Amino acid sequence: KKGSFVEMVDNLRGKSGQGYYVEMTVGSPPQTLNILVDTGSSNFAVGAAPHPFLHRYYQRQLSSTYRDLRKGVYVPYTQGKWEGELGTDLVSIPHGPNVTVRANIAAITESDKFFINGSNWEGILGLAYAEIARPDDSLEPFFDSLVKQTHVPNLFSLQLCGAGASVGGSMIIGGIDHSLYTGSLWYTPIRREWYYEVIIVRVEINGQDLKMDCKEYNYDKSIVDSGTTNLRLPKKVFEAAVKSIKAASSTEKFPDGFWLGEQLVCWQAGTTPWNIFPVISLYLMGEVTNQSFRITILPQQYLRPVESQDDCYKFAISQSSTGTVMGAVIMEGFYVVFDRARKRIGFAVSACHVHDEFRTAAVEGPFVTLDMEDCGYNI
Ligand SMILES: COc1cccc(CN2C[C@@H](C(=O)N[C@@H](Cc3ccccc3)[C@H](O)CNCc3cccc(N(C)C)c3)NC2=O)c1
Ligand SMILES: [Cl-]
Ligand SMILES: [Cl-]
Ligand SMILES: [Cl-]
Ligand SMILES: [Cl-]
Ligand SMILES: [Cl-]
Repeated sequence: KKGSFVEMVDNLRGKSGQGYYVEMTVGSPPQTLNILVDTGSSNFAVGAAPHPFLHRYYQRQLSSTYRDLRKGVYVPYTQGKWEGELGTDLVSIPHGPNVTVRANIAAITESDKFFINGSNWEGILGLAYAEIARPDDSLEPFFDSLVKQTHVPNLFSLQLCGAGASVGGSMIIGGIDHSLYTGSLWYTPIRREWYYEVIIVRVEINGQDLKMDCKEYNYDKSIVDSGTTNLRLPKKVFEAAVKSIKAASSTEKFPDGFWLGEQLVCWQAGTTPWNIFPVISLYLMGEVTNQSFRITILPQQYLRPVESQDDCYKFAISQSSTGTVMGAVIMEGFYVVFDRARKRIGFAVSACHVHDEFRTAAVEGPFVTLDMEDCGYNI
């Protein structure tokens, strides 16, 4: 088995807070575009018409292999939205596996709060499941096509590396790079194939249990989404966590506006008091019954740096109304394997994650845990 994907390592770039993107080409001849890797979506969409924030776009009339599906589509995100027309064309991933597949493409022609100013990406690659793709489930997502058409295993892995202003990382398509992690890989089942839904069974702050019905941890749902920057948490859980994180960091008090992400905090260049902030742990349901494992992040993860003579950051743990979102603040600590064939998601300490001399993120297990099925929410 291949354990070294030399060509795919370091194929991701991005700017802090604006997502990670991979270079792709569409059309004949190939048109190069930077695409946002978003495991919280299932639509492959690219800018397909002029827009001030786009350095370049997809020109359908210049592609021989272009085909119009003669159908429209729009997609509402959390705050940004776009509208386009469906079609298909050949697509590639230069620094990915050497193959060219035909996939569905939403040519974006109208958008709002979508493309960012100077983001450097021009499209979005939703890697989730068909179940949530617009217009409806019959529009086969990109990864699904790539799989049926080539001999690439049904699985991709992601190592997102923060920093402390250009992020990086690698998206290994079809396999697992042993160079990207240390220790062992722990798997949590994928509850349902729509978003990448998992189940959190216990939460800890510097070792101290949050002590809540574990149903509150997955209230609505919990998903791994590289398309979200923060560690979004349900209203009730978010409340408990900030109280705890505040008690733990009490050596220094901060304006209520910090804990709300509204305002950032600063410290003399390189004197950030990391040690005063607690570590955060999430126990995920493991594969064997009554077994769970633990993933732990550091302030370096949830205190996202933001562009003086100081190092400033903003709190990256926000409240959410739609369940828990394990955003980049979570992901950046691990090498995350989206083993789709075996309906599970693996976590391992990331070999690039940002940390100081004394602490490191971690993944430990197993922990004898009972009654985990009831940690999941149902309609
Ligand atoms: C990817 O990192 C980022 C890049 C730019 C901006 C941001 C900030 N915001 C955007 C925001 C947000 O809208 N995130 C979605 C991806 C995205 C990024 C930037 C612009 C537009 C869309 C992500 O897919 C959300 N997943 C849950 C979700 C919500 C609503 C609808 C769906 N569907 C239809 C399946 C799915 N998440 C953020 O954290 C993050
Ligand atoms: Cl090897
Ligand atoms: Cl390779
Ligand atoms: Cl269609
Ligand atoms: Cl729009
Ligand atoms: Cl420190």
